[PDB]
This record gives sequence, structure tokens and C-alpha cells, in this order.
Amino acid sequence: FVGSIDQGTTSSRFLIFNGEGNPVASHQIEFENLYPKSGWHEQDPYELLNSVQQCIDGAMHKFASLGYSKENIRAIGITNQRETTVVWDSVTGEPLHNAIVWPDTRTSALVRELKARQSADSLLELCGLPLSTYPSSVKLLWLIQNVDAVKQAYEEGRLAFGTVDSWLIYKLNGGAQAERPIHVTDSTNASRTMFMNLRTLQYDDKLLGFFGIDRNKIKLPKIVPSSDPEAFGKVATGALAGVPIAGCLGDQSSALVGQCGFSPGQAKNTYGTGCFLLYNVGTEPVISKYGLLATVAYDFGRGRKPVYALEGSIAVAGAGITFLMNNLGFAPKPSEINALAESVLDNGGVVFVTAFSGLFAPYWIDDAKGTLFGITQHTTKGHIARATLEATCYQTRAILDAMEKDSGHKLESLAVDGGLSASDLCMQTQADISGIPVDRPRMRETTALGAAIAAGLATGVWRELDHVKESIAGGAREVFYPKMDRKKAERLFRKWEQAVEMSRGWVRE
Amino acid sequence: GSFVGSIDQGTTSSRFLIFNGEGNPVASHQIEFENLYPKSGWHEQDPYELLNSVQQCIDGAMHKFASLGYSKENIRAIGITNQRETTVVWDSVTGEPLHNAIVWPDTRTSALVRELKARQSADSLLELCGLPLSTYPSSVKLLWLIQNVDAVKQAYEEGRLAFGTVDSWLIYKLNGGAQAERPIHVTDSTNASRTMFMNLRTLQYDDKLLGFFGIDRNKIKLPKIVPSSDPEAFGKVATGALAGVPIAGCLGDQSSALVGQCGFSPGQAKNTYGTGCFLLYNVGTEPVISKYGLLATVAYDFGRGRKPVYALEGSIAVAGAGITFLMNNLGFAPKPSEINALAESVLDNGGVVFVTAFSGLFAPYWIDDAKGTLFGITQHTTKGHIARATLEATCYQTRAILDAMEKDSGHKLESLAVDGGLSASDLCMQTQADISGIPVDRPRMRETTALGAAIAAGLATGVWRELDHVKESIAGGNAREVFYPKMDRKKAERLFRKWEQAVEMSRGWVRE
Repeated sequence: FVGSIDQGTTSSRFLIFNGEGNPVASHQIEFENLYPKSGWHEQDPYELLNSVQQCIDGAMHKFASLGYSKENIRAIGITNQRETTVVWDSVTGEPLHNAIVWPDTRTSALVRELKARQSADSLLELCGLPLSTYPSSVKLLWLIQNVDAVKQAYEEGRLAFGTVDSWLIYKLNGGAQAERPIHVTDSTNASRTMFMNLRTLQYDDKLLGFFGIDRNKIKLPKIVPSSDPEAFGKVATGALAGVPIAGCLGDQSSALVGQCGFSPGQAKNTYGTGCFLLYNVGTEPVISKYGLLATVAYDFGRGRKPVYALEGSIAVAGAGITFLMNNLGFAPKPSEINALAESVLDNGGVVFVTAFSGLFAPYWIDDAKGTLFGITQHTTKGHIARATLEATCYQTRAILDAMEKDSGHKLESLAVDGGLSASDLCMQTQADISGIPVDRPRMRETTALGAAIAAGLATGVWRELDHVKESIAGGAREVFYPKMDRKKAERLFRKWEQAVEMSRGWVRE
Repeated sequence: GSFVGSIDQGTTSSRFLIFNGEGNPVASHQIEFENLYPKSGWHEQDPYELLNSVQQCIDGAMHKFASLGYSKENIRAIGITNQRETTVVWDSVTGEPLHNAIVWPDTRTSALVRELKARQSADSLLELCGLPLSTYPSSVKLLWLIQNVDAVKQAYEEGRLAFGTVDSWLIYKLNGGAQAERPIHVTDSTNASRTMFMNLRTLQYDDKLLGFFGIDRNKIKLPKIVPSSDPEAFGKVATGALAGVPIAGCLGDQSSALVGQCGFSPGQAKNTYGTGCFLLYNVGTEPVISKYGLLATVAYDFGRGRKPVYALEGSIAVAGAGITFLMNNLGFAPKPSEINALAESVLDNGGVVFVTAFSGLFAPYWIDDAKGTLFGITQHTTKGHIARATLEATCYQTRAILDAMEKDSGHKLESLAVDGGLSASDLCMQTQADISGIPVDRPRMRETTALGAAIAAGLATGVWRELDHVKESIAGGNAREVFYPKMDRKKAERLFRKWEQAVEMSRGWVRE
């Protein structure tokens, strides 16, 4: 009845859902990347554009294998990797260069000079973001500045910029060769560029004046809401041709919607090499005083007000496990690392400050390295494994507490997906440390369900939010509850904060 | 023939060895015996399990001695070296113990010590006896026994109580105990310098010291302090395989190790490795009270008209314990050989530093609130970095103690001899020479501690005439034996610099 496009960094895919949130079709084909110098990442635009409509042609032929068709489906939404900068010609509808994916770090030079300018300190309170290498403001500028090929398209009047969501929507309505050429972005992606006032949801002339981008010389994408039938046009050519595009959400905002994290204080944590945390702060935007990112969680328009969020990341969660295995020869497999941590009753007094490349929000300690405290002849691999897992939960709490202070709303729930969210012990400890229930849903493609939720509300599939989350019932092991005395959990977190402070100042030059 | 026998009564084992004139042993026997741990921190021994193990070693050893065609006629005399500070109480008329021995690492005196410190005349003890109040000295053990054992308190009151370090106990019995012509209740200056009952410059007892502990020299028979090399004060073995063989040497074990290395010049030091380290530093005829927490004791009292020699002492709690930790606790490798190999497998510590303060840090740092702390871990850290850091920790703590020794004494470090345990790791000691900037001497003759007692005995009986005759004879003798510095002083000083930073960043971890 509804469906979803989930294009990202490694791959595309196209799932199609029902009124209960159950995915009844999928098709996913990968694609590879370049590293043409340390810190450089690129991607020919058409590759993933073609990648995605390759997915829909197979995904939707399987779809009809049980007698369903487009006429049975109302609209489709889009969720996409963020911060990726694309550039093309007003005239052609064709790339005037290749793309700069978010991992790229060629802008470091540019960022360090931008950070010097006097009015660089006024940006954060307006776009909600720190000057960095990920934002699209600097990827685009670097090209206007450095690139030999298409500085003139800026100068001549024929250049158009877009995030991935816009490029897809562009050609999927018929490129420049269509009745109504659709060149737009949703709020959750434009919050990433550093061109948008977070309070206005509209391009700010002060932020463009900082980077020197003249709107008369460049064609930017019209910012629209994440749920709208008219504004995303329709699908140009394919099995879904003529079906309305009605959804668009950035990568990690869409996941929150799929988990139905619609209330202030609701957070989610995605584990991996590290963590990525997202915190729903409500209808009023919040600028972090702790180095966290402020973004748009979702903008369903339709009369309702936009909901914002705070963003936080941790460099080391799963890397801590790999370290104990490959670097220390504890075990040759991650499961056995949990077994070594369920080995022992407690951390034995051990604390592992996993600051391999320093520490980040909320601490911001650049002169620390990995530091292991509390070792005795009684310490064993179990204790160190247990502490390594605890390091992840302490840094999670530290950020969540920071978003509590930033936002003025206390934490109410946390949902978690990712390799180390599989550790029952790790997830139980988070509930003990955070004093709040830790949710772990079986459903996997949350990040694509959000784009479909948005398209559905635009089209009457779901009446409201309170309705979206009643429909999902259709689709220890799912929820972990605080079992430790609140006093013992404060004691653990205090030894950890103590260890962090005593880690400061290791690297002297 | 003419050989010299040596009883080495240790805290875990007893052994009896028989040395020729050039310090090489030809007969040996060793016995691990029972150590009792009745509760947390307490450590006891049956005083007869120590005598018995010694006697068994004498039987076993000279069985081997005879197989070579020798006998007692070929043994001029016998030397004794023992675990220090281990306390024994016995009835001065029956000769039978009144309580198990309390071995030196016992902790039961923590309350007695913490209170004695309060008594406010304690700051004077260090300059008289060379030691501060610890759980280790015999005084507080003897006191705990009295304050908590009616059996000894009675014998005390009745005037029939005798205390003695293990050396006194042994010589008392091997001469026949009571019930003998020429009974012997004597201790050597080295062992007597560990009780806190004796004045270090005097080499005699101090009434003010025993006034501090509530001990009167009439109600208790103290062993007679005698030279470590006396032809007649130690008497002779009465029965057994060595009946009639004179005893002429007696030295605390750590002093005997220094003598076995021929460390008689001021500035010569030695390090005995084990679970931890014991370092001794020769400082000449004048005793030197430490300002860095080191212990001042007697190095050796060889008589024959030569002034006693004193020493400074330090100890590290974690040297071999660190290797054991990496192998068993972290599964790195199952033998010290492979830990070394893993340490040589990489070029350097990779920026890793391991403050091996499992039970806090002792001299000269005196940090009680630190625990084992490992710095410098990145995703590029491998087991050889940590292995390297673990061996380096022992060397840094060694250099720390030796630099305190130089400052206290005024003598530049002239040499360092090494025996036991981690001594066998060429990279550990190569690194030690690198860090301290002096050559490191490792002899291949392993029973260095047993040798020092035989030296004392032989000097009292003419096996060696003077002390330059002794090191001449030893040299009458695979692995290397000398490690020379290889490192840029700058890099060596950077490594020690990072260590001292890590030590300082490690304090304050433990809170109560």
C-alpha cells in the first residue's frame, strides 16, 4: 500500500510496506567507492540513481508475485545518506562533476581558515552545526574554489546544487525534460548543509554570505516538508511511474520515525565501530552547549510543527571489542567476549577509558589515549571485557545526560540497533546505568520505514502519529529493565568520570 | 679436600650447598616445605619444618658429596643465610617452640603498627635502627605474640622466654639446642639490623628502642649480636651428617646475595629478582639514614679488624608478578621465554607505559592509592608493546631506587649485579643498562645467595685470606654475562620521563 527507498553509502534498496509496517518486498544491490588520497571519498551521481531504479524494477516485480500492483499502492517516500554534495547544470539535468560523500576530509584546510573568520562563531546558533568536513557548505565551496571544471557554471548562472534526496527526486520526475521539474529537499537534509536557519527552516542570507555563495548565481533546492503529496512530484519512468513521491527523510531521522520516537526525551542509539545517538527535543530547537549537533528530527507539515533533535556520536563502541580480540588475543570471536564478560560478577574495579584517538562530546579531551585503571593480580580478561562493554554505556549516558541539560527534557526511552546492542549484558548495563528501559526491536529496516510513514501521513494511510504507532503492533530479548540499585549505578559512573579526568593530559606534544 | 657448606633457609624452600674454593658448587639438595596461611595476610611456619627441611637437605646433599669421594673431613666449615625478620619464640630451658614462626610478610601487626606510630617518639627510631615502623620488623611480631599469646607472655614473665630470627633458631639447634656443652643463642649484625632493637652505628642493642616496644633485656634472652664471620661464636653442628663441623658464617639473605656478587666497594649494588625485587647498595663504613624511604642496614660484619659495612635497601613489589600477570591473566603466552619473545617481537613499547602498582608503589614513590594503570593504548597497540612496557616498569622502578641511593649516600653507582627470576631475560637487563646508564652484570652461577654465607665462613677459616682473594677465585670460571648500555641518553631520559608522568597521573585512583 506504501513503500520506501533507502539509499545510503554502501548500497541502495527499495522496500514496500503495509498498514502494519511489515516489509513484503526488498531488493538491494551494492556499489563501491574511491579513496583517491587519504581522506577523499567520491561517487559518480548516476551510479546510485541508476542503482535505485534498478532496485524498484526488481523489487516491484517480486511485489506482483502475489497479485499486488502499483494501483494498490498510494505513494512512496525516500530516505538517504546525508551531507553528500551533488552538483549539476540548470540546463542539462546532468552532473557537472562527481560527488563528495560525507566521510571526505579534503576540506580540513578550508575548515581551518573558515574557523578563523570573525563571524564563524555566530553560525552554530543559527544552523545548529559546527564548522567541519561533513557539512555540505564546504564540499560545495571547495569545488567552486578549487575545481577547474564548473566554477563558471556558478559564474555564468547555470549551476544547481543538491543533496542526494534532491538529485534522486530530480531525475525521477523526468530530469530537466519534464512538465514540472522538481528540484527540492526536505528539512532534515537541509539542516545538514549549514545554509539553513534551524529556527526558520529557510535558507539564511547570513550563512550564505559567510561562504560567499550568491543565490543569484546558484540554483539551490526548494526546502519543503518531509510529508507532502504535491511537492515531490511523481515517478517519471518505471513500474512505479505516475505514483506520487510523498516522503523524504535524512538517514538517521528516518530511523527515529520508524521506531516511533515521537515524544521529547525519546532517544535511539545505533552501535557499530562506534555509536550514533539521536535525542528528540521537541518542537523548540536546541543549540548544544556541549558540542552536540542540533538538527531537524522530522517536519510532517500538514499543519503540525517541526520536531527537532540533538545528535551525538562515540568513536569507540565495537572497536573496543575488536581491540580485545585482535590486539590483545582475548578471544577470536565477539560472542566469546561477552562470554568472558558474563564470566565474572562485576568489573572487578576495572575501568577502561577507551580514548584511542582522544575523547569527544561531552568531554572533548584531545590529549588522552586509551587508559586502563584498577589492575591487580586478581584482574582477568573477564573484568577487562566487562569494563570494555561498560565504557560504551558510560559514554552513552554522558551524552544522554548532556542532551537532558541542553534540552530541559529528561530521558524517557532509548531504542538501540546494531552489533553490540545484541549483547544482552551490554544492553542490561545501559538500563542499569541510565535508569531507564532499553528497547531493542526485532524489526531491522527501521531507517526505511520512516520515509514510508511520512509518505503515508501525506496520503491518509495513517491519520496521525498516535495512529502510526498503534498500527505497528502487527510487526531480556526485546526490552531490558533497570535492575541495579540507583546508588550502585551512580558509583560506577563516578569511578568512570574520575578515570576520564585522570586520563586528561597524557599527550604532551 | 677442602670445601665450604652453606645452608640457605628461605621463605619457601630450604637448601644445603657445598662450595669449593673458587665458588663453584659440587653438591646440592633443596626442599620446598609447608607455609601456613591461617587467615587473610597471616603467614606462619612450623619452626621444626624449617629445621627439618635443613637437616634433610644436609642428608641429601652429602649423600651426593660422598658419591664424589668426599666426606666431612673435606668440609672446613658451614655458613648460614636465612629469610630475615621471620620471628621465633621458644622456651629458653626446654628449647621447644611456644608458637609458630611469623614469617616476614605477615600483616597481623597492622593495628599494632598504626598505634605505635601514634606514640609520638617514633620519629626517632629511624635514625637509631635505620628503619621505620612496618609490619615487617620483628619487634612488632614479637609484640603481637606477647599481646595476643599467653604462652609467650607467661614464659616472658617467668623469665624463660627466648626470641630469635631464623638464623639464631637454626644455630641454636644445630649446636644441639639446650642440653649441650656450649649452647648458642646468637645472631649476626645483618639479621639484628632488621628487628629495630639494635643501634646501627653501635652494632649493639639500644635500651631506648626496646623501651619503645615494652621489652626489658632481663626478662627476655636476646640473641647475642656477633660478627657475620666469627670462627668460634657460632659453634659447630652437633649431630647428623656434619657432626663436629664448625659453623662460622651467618648473613641475612639479601646481604648474602650482595656478598655472593662481591659487592664490597661503595657504590656497588645488586638486584635479586623474583615476584618482585630486592636491591642492596653498599655505602661503606658509615651508615646512611634515608630521606626517600629506603632502609639502612648492615651489609656484612666480617671482623678480623675491619670496620662493619652498611647498606641502603629498596624493594619493588612487582617484577615477576608482572610477567605472570600477562601470561595467566591475559593469556599472552604460557612461558616467560615467550613473553620476552613477544617483547622482542616489536621495536619499542609503542608509547605504552604500565605502572605496575598492583599493591601501590613503594620507595621512593610511596603511593598507596594507585593500582595497576596502563597508559598509551591505541588501536595500534599489540601484545609486544605491553610486554615491553611490563619489563620496562621493573627497570624504571629499579632506576628510581638507585637514584635515591646515590643521593642518600653521595657515591656514584659503580656496578649492578643481578640474580634470580627476570634476570634471565636479556632484554629486561639490556634495557636496565640502557635506562640506568651503567653496565649490568649477570653471573651464570645461580646460587649467589648461598655463596655469601660460604664466603663469610671461609674467611673465618682460611679458605680465602683477604677479600680481593675472594673475587679472584670466583673468576676461575651460552648466555651473556655483561650487558652494556646501547641507548641514546636522550631516548633513555624520555622513557623515564614518560614513566614518571604516568606514575604521577596514577595517584589518587583509590578512594574510601
